[PDB]
Amino acid sequence: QLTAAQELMIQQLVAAQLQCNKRSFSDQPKVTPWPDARQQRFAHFTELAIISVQEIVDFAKQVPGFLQLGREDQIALLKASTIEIMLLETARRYNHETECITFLKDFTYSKDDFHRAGLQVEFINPIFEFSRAMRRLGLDDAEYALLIAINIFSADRPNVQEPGRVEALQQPYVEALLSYTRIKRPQDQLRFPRMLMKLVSLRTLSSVHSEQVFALRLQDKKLPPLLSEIWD
Amino acid sequence: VQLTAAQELMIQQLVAAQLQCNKRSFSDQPKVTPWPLGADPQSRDARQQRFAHFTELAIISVQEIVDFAKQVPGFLQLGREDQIALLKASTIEIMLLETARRYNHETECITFLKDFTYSKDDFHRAGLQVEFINPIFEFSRAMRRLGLDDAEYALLIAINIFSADRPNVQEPGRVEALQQPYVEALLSYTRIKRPQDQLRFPRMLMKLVSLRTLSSVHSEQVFALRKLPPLLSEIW
Ligand SMILES: CC(C)(O)c1cn(-c2ccc(-c3cccc(S(C)(=O)=O)c3)cc2)c(C(C)(C)c2ccccc2Cl)n1
Ligand SMILES: CC(C)(O)c1cn(-c2ccc(-c3cccc(S(C)(=O)=O)c3)cc2)c(C(C)(C)c2ccccc2Cl)n1
Repeated sequence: QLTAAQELMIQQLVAAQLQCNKRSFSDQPKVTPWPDARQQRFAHFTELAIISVQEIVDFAKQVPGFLQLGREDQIALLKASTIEIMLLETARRYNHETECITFLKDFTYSKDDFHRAGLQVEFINPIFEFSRAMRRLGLDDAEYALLIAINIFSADRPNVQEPGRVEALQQPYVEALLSYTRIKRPQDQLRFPRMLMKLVSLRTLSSVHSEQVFALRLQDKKLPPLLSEIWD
Repeated sequence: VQLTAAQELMIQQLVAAQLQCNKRSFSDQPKVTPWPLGADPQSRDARQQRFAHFTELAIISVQEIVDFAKQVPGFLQLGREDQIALLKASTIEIMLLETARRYNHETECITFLKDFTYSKDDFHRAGLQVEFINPIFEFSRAMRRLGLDDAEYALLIAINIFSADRPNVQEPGRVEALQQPYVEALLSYTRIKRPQDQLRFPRMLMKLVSLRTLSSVHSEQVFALRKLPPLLSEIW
């Protein structure tokens, strides 16, 4: 059974996830409308990424223990995980019946909509493959929030000054996930390792993204200062 | 809490295959270019000999990796194209895992084959990069603190071979299916090895995560090359 201390920690994760998502709903009319059609779509996805960076920063701040790390390590952790949390979050917002992704909470996008924005098949295909594989695991809101916390507290990230402290903070989240999964599916048991293995997939996805970041140097419109920095 | 007969025989099979692979490679010990000793410490010929020797040790590793894989239950069940795709993508991760297994924390030296022993500086003196030499040593030190045995390494290697997400895999569903008995067997083995820990298993599995980043950084593209970011600092 789950420990009361573990439940508290999870309750805080789910509340922060719900608060940050809700905070971004009001941005729906503020984003450039979906239809040069290609450029407008590219600028639309760009604005959506900017908002996602905000939610991630805002959520991480609410993760128990994140605020006790040094300021330099906090930023270093957030720099390397932003792409991976965006991917994790994309998967949570993926519907396999319609085969579509819900951004904000009304805005629906299909595989072809990303292709029509000038994004390469080299990157869009793995995104949808990852979303489908995540869907089969049947994660709930708590399981994603836990997985995102584990991802944030990665000690091997570049420019991390106190990796021992980062690693020690990841421990309760892995523990809570182990406990949470054992109660939800007592007869599976392979489900928990299958979740952790998705963190391995995320490493490759981030690496594929860094190679696809090259294709963006070709189009005349440059990425906003924020996005251009986090990704290159 | 005891291993199943299917688990015990597989682990034995895996450790047996791991042994005969290393065994066969020791025959090549006098065949490879000798490690230069007594030369001028600034010698070009010596640095080129050191380099050609490490190149040869890597060539032996590859053949050993292929021989071991062919003996992993289910690997030969896959199509030849997936077998190649899986081995192309995992070779470097297996080399690194195998290096950590051969690392000694008392001497701080790595044993290639079973006689040759090299320190951090020995890799530097062969002109190997050091962007990559330091990460090799720190991965080896991290793996030592997990205190893995030969069974746990063979199991982690099998789990690594069967990754559905590798480039050019045509049947990822089957690859992912074949990974499961090795994940199961590792869970049971760690459960019996350290019944009070329970975190040792997820920590082990987590080393595949950092291992995936180590591999990407070794083969990173010149067009994809990557202080505090000012804009992200402003958002806090
Ligand atoms: C290169 C370019 C145009 O600037 C760009 C931006 N994005 C993008 C990145 C992240 C997101 C996103 C992820 C999670 C949630 C949200 S949201 C709108 O707060 O619900 C948006 C949306 C789009 C993306 C794509 C679509 C490729 C992407 C989607 C999912 C995850 C990562 C990336 Cl890079 N490309
Ligand atoms: C490209 C270059 C310069 O020829 C090269 C080769 N290697 C290398 C690769 C693999 C190995 C190796 C790993 C495990 C076992 C063995 S063995 C069969 O016991 O000699 C060799 C040794 C050296 C390496 C280094 C030393 C950097 C390396 C070490 C460990 C893992 C990978 C690599 Cl690339 N660089």
